[PDB]
Amino acid sequence: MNIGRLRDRITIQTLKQTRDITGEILETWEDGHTLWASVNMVSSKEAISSGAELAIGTVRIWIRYRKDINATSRIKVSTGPLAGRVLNIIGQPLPDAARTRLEILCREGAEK
Repeated sequence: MNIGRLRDRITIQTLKQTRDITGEILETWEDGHTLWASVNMVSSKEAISSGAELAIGTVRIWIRYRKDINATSRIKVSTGPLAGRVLNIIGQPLPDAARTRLEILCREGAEK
């Protein structure tokens, strides 16, 4: 029984790139749908496993199967262990092989 069921919530930040009446690209994050998630950070296990593609501190995010999530989206934790933190999606949102869920991988978007 996969114990990584939905306990928390995540917010899908889709990137609204709206052009201007003279023509600049106004890149803004259209804060979107807040769905059922389980937001669990990695151990050294899957970091060491992935070598240097993933890192120690990578945020894993387990949701039901949603092919709408993109790598250019950002994930803000509406509630959970990182309640208030906005993580950014690294690599690509990898769909579960049996299509029962979606493995969203992220890291803390430390902008300091």
